[PDB]
Amino acid sequence: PDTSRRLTGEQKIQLIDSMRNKGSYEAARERLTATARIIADRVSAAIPGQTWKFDDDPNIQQSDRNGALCDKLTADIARRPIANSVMFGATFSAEDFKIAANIVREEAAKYGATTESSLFNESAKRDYDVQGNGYEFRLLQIKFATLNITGDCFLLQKVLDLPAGQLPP
Amino acid sequence: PDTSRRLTGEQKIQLIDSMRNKGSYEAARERLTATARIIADRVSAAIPGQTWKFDDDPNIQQSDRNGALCDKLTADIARRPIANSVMFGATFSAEDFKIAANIVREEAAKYGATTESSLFNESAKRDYDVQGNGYEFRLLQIKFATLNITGDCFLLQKVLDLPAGQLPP
Repeated sequence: PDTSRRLTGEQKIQLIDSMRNKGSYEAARERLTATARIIADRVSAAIPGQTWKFDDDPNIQQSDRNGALCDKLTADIARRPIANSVMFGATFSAEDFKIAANIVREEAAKYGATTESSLFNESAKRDYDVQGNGYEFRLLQIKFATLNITGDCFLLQKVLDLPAGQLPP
Repeated sequence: PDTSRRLTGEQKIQLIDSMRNKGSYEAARERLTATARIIADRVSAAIPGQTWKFDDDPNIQQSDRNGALCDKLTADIARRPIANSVMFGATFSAEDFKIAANIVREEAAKYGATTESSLFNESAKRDYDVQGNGYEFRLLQIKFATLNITGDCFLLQKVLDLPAGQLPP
């Protein structure tokens, strides 16, 4: 290997070690699911007759459980948590949607997610997405309304159990 | 960007900065060409009637001048120097080849290149290659004999002139 290859190898280890302080993907997924509950509860309490549940579909559950890929680490090392998907009982009107979106905004900001967008906002479809700090919170309604959250990248607890300064096998 | 992407971006800068201490590709290429001269001179002095020159072909000269790619950095940032190619006047017998190869070995070791190999060694073709520490020294003879040397990866002087801790544009 030349020097650039040797150093990049050292840097794989350093990258992992620098992420140890963040805690595990497993803890993050738990906490993000709690945050989804908080948002859904506040949304339901702000909006007359709105209800919610965690999606009970067994393959949605497995998919959320598995998480999403990190940008620069493989799935055996680190993953981005996906909070258990939230399904709302009723669709939102335009006014109620703005209320719910404000609640999502308030909670997302606590995670450093403050960059806002909407692919559309009408009877046909309503979308509110806010990202930042590697998090993404999305309230999307086409035929029915959902809340989803994906977190930043976290090392799996099995990597955290590896001594620091070592390449994971 | 997620955390892995943010950190990998930081690490590009760190990689470059950690290579500053090595000096420039331009200096390394000069020094490696001097080493090729040293080897060629010692070879010619050990072997009766052997002569050498730097290859005078203008496109060989340009190719050597341009160098080789580093493993993990682009050619606008760092390159591996290639010493001006050496062409020997006469071909080597088997005995003279072992003598010349021993001289290459002695000089290569000063650069940390000590891992030896030969793709063949006969009237038809004689090859002696020694590598290590990102260097490669090769004495190859098919129809005529050459000496080539490629060095480890070095930052271009233009990158060394950039203040440390900054991404090259």
